[PDB]
Amino acid sequence: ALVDGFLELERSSGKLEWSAILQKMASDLGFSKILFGLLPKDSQDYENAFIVGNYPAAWREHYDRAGYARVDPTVSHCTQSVLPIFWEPSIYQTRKQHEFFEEASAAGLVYGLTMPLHGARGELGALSLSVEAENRAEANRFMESVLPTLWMLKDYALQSGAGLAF
Amino acid sequence: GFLELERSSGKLEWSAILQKMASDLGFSKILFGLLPKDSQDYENAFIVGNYPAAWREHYDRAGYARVDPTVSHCTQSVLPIFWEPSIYQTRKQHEFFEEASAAGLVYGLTMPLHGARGELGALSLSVEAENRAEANRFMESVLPTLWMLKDYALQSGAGLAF
Ligand SMILES: Cc1ccccc1C(=O)Oc1c(Br)cc(Br)cc1CNC(=O)c1ccccc1Cl
Ligand SMILES: Cc1ccccc1C(=O)Oc1c(Br)cc(Br)cc1CNC(=O)c1ccccc1Cl
Repeated sequence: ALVDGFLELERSSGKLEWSAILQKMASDLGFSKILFGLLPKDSQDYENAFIVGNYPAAWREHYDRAGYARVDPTVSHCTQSVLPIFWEPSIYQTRKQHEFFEEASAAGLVYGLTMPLHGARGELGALSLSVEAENRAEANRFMESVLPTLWMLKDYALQSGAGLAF
Repeated sequence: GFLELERSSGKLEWSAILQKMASDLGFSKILFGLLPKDSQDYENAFIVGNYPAAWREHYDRAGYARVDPTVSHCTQSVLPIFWEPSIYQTRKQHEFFEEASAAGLVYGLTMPLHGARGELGALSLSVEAENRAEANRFMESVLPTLWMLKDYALQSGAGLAF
């Protein structure tokens, strides 16, 4: 129930409740782990982004410490496009990106996609969602099956989330 | 049909592809409008589509971008705005609703466009129906597809425009 979810987000109070609702929307849809990240207009301060979700804490910590925002191919994608980027080995091209892939894989981030977020007031962000699957073909099958719902979800989360972050 | 949008060469072909996509989906007339980062020069926007020419000319001449409630909505939101009578609130907006309605833009919605490089825009789509309830039923039925379509149109259109 997408619209119901949105209304729940917009009747929530504080970051904890908002994050619980969003995570449950994603979980119900069939995704595993999620990260919603948002920066205000003109900011490139990734290490101080508004971050929501259930990525493993030690991974989030590692990412900040290693300055992976500068290497993560989804981040660079988000600066150039409003279209999703699917997590495939082909997006990891540089030597650093291969290292990144290995570390993200260890944290359970193998299959999934990232939806770039570009808000009405210049907010810049991402909604990333991982998928538990036995192979790429099955992960892609699931993602296709829910892509239209998720496409609406990312914009509802952006509109609501932007008000909470800022 | 985003690959068709990208395969295309020039505005004429792009416009024809987008219009067909909207028609095939069940919409009547469409407008894709786009401005570059920081611009509020609505009278010089990049505009694509099949809105009646006389209507587009009127909108520019009356400076309706100052009163159009979908324009204000786009500055504040990434979410659709359906063309409900309730959105036209001020005296000038009532007049706008009357004139737009005469142009065949009675039922429909506008999807705000916010590009990765700060582009600001709208994809507006009108629906022919016997009443608003019937139009609203149709729009809800194709909304997921449209929601994808607007982002594909934006990514491609931004390249074409700028
Ligand atoms: C805040 C922001 C703005 C614009 C674009 C991205 C972000 C953002 O939150 O980036 C981040 C930040 Br900070 C921290 C972390 Br942990 C993760 C991301 C986004 N990257 C991914 O979700 C991802 C995708 C594929 C494989 C591995 C990973 Cl880790
Ligand atoms: C360029 C732009 C940026 C941001 C938001 C909108 C635009 C844009 O193209 O606005 C315009 C411009 Br210029 C010209 C015209 Br003719 C129409 C619009 C958008 N408005 C509508 O489509 C509409 C909606 C409901 C009822 C009647 C109408 Cl006419």
